[PDB]
Amino acid sequence: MPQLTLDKTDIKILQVLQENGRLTNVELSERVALSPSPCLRRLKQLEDAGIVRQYAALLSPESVNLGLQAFIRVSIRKAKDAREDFAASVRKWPEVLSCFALTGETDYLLQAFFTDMNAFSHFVLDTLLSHHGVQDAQSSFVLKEIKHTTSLPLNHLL
Amino acid sequence: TLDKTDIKILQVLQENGRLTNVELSERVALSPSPCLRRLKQLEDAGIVRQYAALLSPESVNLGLQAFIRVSIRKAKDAREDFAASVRKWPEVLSCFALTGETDYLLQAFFTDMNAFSHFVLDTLLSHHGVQDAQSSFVLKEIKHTTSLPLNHLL
Amino acid sequence: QLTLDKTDIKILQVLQENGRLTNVELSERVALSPSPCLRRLKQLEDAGIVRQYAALLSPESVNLGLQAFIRVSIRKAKDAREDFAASVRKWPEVLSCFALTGETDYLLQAFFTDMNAFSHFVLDTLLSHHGVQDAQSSFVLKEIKHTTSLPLNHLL
Amino acid sequence: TLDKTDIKILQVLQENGRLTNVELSERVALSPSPCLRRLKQLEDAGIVRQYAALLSPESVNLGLQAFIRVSIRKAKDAREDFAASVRKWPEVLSCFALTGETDYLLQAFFTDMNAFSHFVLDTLLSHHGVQDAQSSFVLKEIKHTTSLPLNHLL
Amino acid sequence: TLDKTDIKILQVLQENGRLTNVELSERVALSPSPCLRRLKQLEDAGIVRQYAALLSPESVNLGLQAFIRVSIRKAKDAREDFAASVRKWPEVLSCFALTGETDYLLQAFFTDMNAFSHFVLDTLLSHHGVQDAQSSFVLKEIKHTTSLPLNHLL
Amino acid sequence: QLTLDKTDIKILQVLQENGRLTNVELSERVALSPSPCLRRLKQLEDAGIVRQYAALLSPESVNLGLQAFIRVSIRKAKDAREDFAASVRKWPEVLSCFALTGETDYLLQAFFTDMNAFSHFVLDTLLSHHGVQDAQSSFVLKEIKHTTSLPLNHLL
Amino acid sequence: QLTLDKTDIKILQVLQENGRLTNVELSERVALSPSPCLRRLKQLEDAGIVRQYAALLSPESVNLGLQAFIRVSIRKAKDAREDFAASVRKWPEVLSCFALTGETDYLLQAFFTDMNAFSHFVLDTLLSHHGVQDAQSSFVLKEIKHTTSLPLNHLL
Amino acid sequence: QLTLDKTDIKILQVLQENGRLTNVELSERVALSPSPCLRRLKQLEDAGIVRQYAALLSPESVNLGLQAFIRVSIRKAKDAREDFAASVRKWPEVLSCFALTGETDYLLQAFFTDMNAFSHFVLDTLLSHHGVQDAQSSFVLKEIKHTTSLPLNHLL
Ligand code: MET
Ligand code: MET
Ligand code: MET
Ligand code: MET
Ligand code: MET
Ligand code: MET
Ligand code: MET
Ligand code: MET
Ligand SMILES: [Ca+2]
Ligand SMILES: [Ca+2]
Ligand SMILES: [Ca+2]
Ligand SMILES: [Ca+2]
Ligand SMILES: [Ca+2]
Ligand SMILES: [Ca+2]
Ligand SMILES: [Ca+2]
Ligand SMILES: [Ca+2]
Ligand SMILES: [Ca+2]
Repeated sequence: MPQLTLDKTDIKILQVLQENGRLTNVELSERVALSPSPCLRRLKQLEDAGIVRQYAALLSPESVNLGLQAFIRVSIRKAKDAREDFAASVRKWPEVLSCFALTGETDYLLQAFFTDMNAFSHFVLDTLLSHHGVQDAQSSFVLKEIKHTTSLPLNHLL
Repeated sequence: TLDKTDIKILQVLQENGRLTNVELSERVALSPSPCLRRLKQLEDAGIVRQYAALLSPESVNLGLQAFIRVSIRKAKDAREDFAASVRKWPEVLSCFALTGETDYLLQAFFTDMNAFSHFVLDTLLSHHGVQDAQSSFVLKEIKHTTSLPLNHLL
Repeated sequence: QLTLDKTDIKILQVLQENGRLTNVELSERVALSPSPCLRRLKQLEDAGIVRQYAALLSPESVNLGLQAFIRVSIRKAKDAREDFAASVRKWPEVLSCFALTGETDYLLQAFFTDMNAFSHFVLDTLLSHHGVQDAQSSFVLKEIKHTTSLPLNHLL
Repeated sequence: TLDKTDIKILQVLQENGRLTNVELSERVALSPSPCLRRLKQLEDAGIVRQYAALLSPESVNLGLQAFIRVSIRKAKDAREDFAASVRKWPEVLSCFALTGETDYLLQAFFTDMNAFSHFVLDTLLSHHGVQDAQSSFVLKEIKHTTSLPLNHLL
Repeated sequence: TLDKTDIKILQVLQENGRLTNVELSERVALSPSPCLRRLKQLEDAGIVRQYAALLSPESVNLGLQAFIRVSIRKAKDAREDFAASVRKWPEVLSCFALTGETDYLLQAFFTDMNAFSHFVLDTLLSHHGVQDAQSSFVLKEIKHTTSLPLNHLL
Repeated sequence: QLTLDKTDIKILQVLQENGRLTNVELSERVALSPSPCLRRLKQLEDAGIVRQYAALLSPESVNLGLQAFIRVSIRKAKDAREDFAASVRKWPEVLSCFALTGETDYLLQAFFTDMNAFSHFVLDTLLSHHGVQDAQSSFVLKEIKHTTSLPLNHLL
Repeated sequence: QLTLDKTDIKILQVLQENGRLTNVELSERVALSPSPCLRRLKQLEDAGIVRQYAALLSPESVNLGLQAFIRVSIRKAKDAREDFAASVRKWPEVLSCFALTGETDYLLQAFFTDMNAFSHFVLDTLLSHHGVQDAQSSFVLKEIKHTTSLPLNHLL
Repeated sequence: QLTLDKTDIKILQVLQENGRLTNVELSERVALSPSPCLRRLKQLEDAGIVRQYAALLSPESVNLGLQAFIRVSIRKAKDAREDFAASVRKWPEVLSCFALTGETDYLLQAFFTDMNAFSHFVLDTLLSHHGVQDAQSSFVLKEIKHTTSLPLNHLL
């Protein structure tokens, strides 16, 4: 468990790395009041313990022409492995960044990104709705990004 | 504008953000000094907005990830207040104004359904701007990446 | 059907709340002697009025923290209805099951330890059952009220 | 912390709640005295909330089991007044604050539809904090038990 | 031909279907002789489709009056089979094809909720054509009349 | 709250279908003695069973081509419910009004000449009424069945 | 009123597809001399059948590449209906607008450059209008068919 | 591809409202000599900018007094989409059809003379089509606004 593996300073480590993910061990060492050796040791425990799963470069969709962030609610037909064949193909679609099996009226909620609405129609008509397992889709689109952080809260571990 | 090599840099760094300039230069088929100019251009051009360490919710005890469908009152100071308030809720990671049935969509994280209940009943719904909420929960993470698609730039 | 009296109702009304009372105690509550009281309580059991006595447990005390109310709708065949009802009775994590009016056709009441527990039940058991066409599940955030006790003032 | 015979006792009593100590002990591979202690602890520990006689709705003329979905208007203490009122309504057996479209969900019992109409129109819908109500009725009780699952502790 | 007096007739008979031609001829200001010519021509032109005795549903023990919204499976004949089956169900008084979410709306009467369940569960839902159903019940008759409006004809 | 003789039901069954029948013609459709057939109505109508005898007309024949079913929800202000009731009673075009269970609070069954007639009613009368929060109107495309006759075999 | 024959419906039908045709051409297609064709056409305008001659453009060709249908709900004020009507009429991007039956009270058809533009309109114009309670917007993914042409063969 | 200028748009804006103008009448309005203006317009037609000149009619003048906005759901079988598309294109009472985002997959604009006409269509042609799973129809009570004119100022 994290209270019997992650002490106060490790939590600050993940807090800083979550936000400035490309620091060097020494930059981080300066950031958490620690000698470069044990700091490195700690950041290695966390990476091997599964806590830090990935370091990534986050981009601006608008800058790379992606104007239309769509949240699509999908329902899967009662077929053999409709679930798994949908799941298999959703991982192959680069435009679809995330997919989740949700509670409620919808079975699946997908988070996608596209350039313009024409782009989106060809994907919805020719890929999503054309897929044997996909029974019905409902697409909504983002009008304003009020908030967007990859950072999880860690004060519950304290 | 940016060329096929600038698109290879971004594709690569989206997956391994911490990747070294030697390694990066190698995969993008460029020398160390010149390719490190592109990456600095790109960072200085805003294309790359942040470098982040992505964590595993299970590992840090956030075993409950929710999507909450919220709607604000027909008010002037309801819009900004809810926004200003969601920005200060660390449990709440993203928030969006959607088209369609619901006006706002929140994506947040919790430990247990108990943690959630206190948040929804004592923070969210008691916010003067919030008119109604409707929260669903993630049963199975089929796919989740922070990597944007870049083939359209080719 | 058994013809009930004022004392007969008081007995039920006592038993529903404290169902482990000794007959000596139940007799003194409802203002009766053991012998008569015992014959009543037995007549009330005989009649089918009392269907069972039950020890009621605290869900959180036994690690079930997540209480799901699940709206199910079953496939349209002259078999899915009985198969689903048959399976529902074999599922111990589901306590109640009701065929309802309105949008949802079936309503289930189920208890689980965590949300991950639910995910296995819904994905691997409920929604893979040939009869189940769709599910919509909610969760209890706060128990405002929960009694097992039926009202009996309409009999007086 | 509950062992194998602590759990089985709970299993036995959840079904046959009025057993003698002697016939309870016979059903758990335990002698009277030990079994009486293991039960005492379970009660003092909060595990056994109460012992209740379960009756038949049909038996006592209650032929209409309604599951009602009500929402509450946004006003100071509307939820507390609803809660406190629903606790003094004997026809209402249980009431839960829920995730999803509905704010609340009651399970009520009535002699017939006329009885229901009077409750809904002149007590539920007339309470100040009650904004809306959607009632549905049970057509067939496929399963009903009070007995919680306990095989997760084994 | 539907001049004022022909409407004064229709209006009166809708309310008092049983009225004597003497009394009818009096309320519409006509000698009996032509009042009986006019009415017969209304009876034989189709206008008056039926004279009917309207009964109190509670009086004959049918307390439960339902409104069911039914959708037929989209195949061949199903539409006709559900139609013809609905015509042989005496508890179903009216059945309309409506616009909107639901495809058919049924008005039906029952003795009690138990009588309703048998019907929904063993007839309505078990009919090969019926895809699904959604039943709502009448808590109070605010108004009910068989009299059409006819002012527009004036 | 009772049950009547086998042919006493027929009296109601016959009258519901042919309501302006002569007691002579009635006594011939129920196998009842001539004048004692008038005696039996003298017990039914003279009780509460028969509420009214009415002339049922053809909507199309009197120009009423459009029959709407309107789902109306009511504002929760002080006695807004009786206000609505008080007004639906006065609107001739609205034939029947019921307080339903489910999503919508009230259901109205109305008749109109054409859609323009419905617009004026909906905009200028229904939705402009102080108690009416929302309305949701659906129209009939085809009358599969319509009888004013109740089932009476539950009484045998 | 006018009495339209097969020649006159042919006039309107040709004009509906080809609005700009020369009077000589029009008369050639519709089997009439220029002299009366001209009269008959002007009779259809003066009558009110021809309400407007218009050139219809391709949205994409004018960068308006985002067509939205918007379902709007007016709050219950007294003037809310007319205020919204008035403001709707001044909004050029909103081309048509309808009081519909059903769940939605108003249906709008609008054209925008792209979602950014759409966001500005909903957040800063539509939802900030005092009489507007709610907005549920959808977009066109594929234009299967779109004509201004009405069917007129029911008049024959 | 052609670039549009301040004058070019005026030609667009004027034509959109007054479609049947003569070339002389258009020239003396956009600040262009008759000869240039002639060509420029033909290049806009040829460029796809102006897609069709139409005479627009009054529904109520030609007895089409029921405007239905229909929401259809297509059966997701083997290319049922193309079939519905191909037959929607033949149905004259249907002027427009769109693949929408959100609850419904399709949205139709239809025009009828009355409810009888609508019934005949929805029951015996639309819902009897093999690709059509569900249909949900509404009707306009009031046209607040209707223009064919697109906005063009975003090009200035
Ligand atoms: C494959 S995810 C299933 C979700 C489930 N039916 C629910 O909404 O509760
Ligand atoms: C005919 S395409 C239908 C698209 C679907 N309604 C959506 O929301 O994505
Ligand atoms: C907070 S912005 C809400 C937008 C609205 N849901 C729409 O569909 O237009
Ligand atoms: C009375 S608590 C209401 C909870 C809220 N409707 C939700 O979905 O989270
Ligand atoms: C049985 S006719 C069905 C009509 C369809 N529900 C509509 O609204 O258009
Ligand atoms: C399995 S019984 C289903 C009944 C149906 N949902 C109704 O509303 O009447
Ligand atoms: C106008 S009474 C409304 C009753 C409410 N719709 C219910 O379902 O209980
Ligand atoms: C602004 S008119 C609203 C009409 C309403 N939606 C109905 O169905 O009757
Ligand atoms: Ca909404
Ligand atoms: Ca809890
Ligand atoms: Ca999990
Ligand atoms: Ca809600
Ligand atoms: Ca009743
Ligand atoms: Ca409601
Ligand atoms: Ca487009
Ligand atoms: Ca944007
Ligand atoms: Ca009209």
